[PDB]
Amino acid sequence: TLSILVAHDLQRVIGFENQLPWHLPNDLKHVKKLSTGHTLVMGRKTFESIGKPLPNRRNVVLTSDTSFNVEGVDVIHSIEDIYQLPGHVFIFGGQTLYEEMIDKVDDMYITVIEGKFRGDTFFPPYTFEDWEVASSVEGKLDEKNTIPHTFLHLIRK
Ligand SMILES: NC(=O)c1ccc[n+]([C@@H]2O[C@H](COP(=O)([O-])OP(=O)(O)OC[C@H]3O[C@@H](n4cnc5c(N)ncnc54)[C@H](OP(=O)(O)O)[C@@H]3O)[C@@H](O)[C@H]2O)c1
Repeated sequence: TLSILVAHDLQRVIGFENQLPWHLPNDLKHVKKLSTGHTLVMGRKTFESIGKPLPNRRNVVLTSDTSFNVEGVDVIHSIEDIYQLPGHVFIFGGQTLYEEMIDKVDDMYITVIEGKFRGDTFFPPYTFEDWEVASSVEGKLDEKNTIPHTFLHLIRK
């Protein structure tokens, strides 16, 4: 299975200055829950913002840099390499990867951040006439999770 994994705001912002525009612990837990034991594919900029591989899952970074060799990280140099990765593969950003993969994935795990943030990177436009809502679940708000958010699982119609 090939899945997009992303959080975007009401205007599809996903990033600002190579970081998430929001602080939302519960979404990071959501990402951790979904991707643990599986594979995360990320563009080079996204990986460098994280800085180290996320524990307990396969970390795959897409880059043109043939000198890239990071302990705990598997490198790939083309989109086509993604299709060789066994198991459940999550496309985990950034903008370039989402743009390259949105027409190819089976489904998408999208956290809609119900706010308007300043962004410099965006998730590409999509329509629900192409995607069925398999589930839609409101995130719980608390002390440390203060922005309304909704967990969507969308499956290509
Ligand atoms: N909101 C979310 O759920 C979420 C999740 C992850 C990331 N993000 C955000 O996304 C933003 C980064 O997005 P971005 O588009 O600027 O960068 P990116 O997608 O993370 O990285 C772009 C780089 O990926 C490599 N790449 C992409 N496609 C390639 C291809 N077909 N062949 C070879 N290399 C390829 C290239 O690396 P080289 O230049 O080294 O060749 C390219 O410069 C950050 O702000 C981050 O916070 C948001």
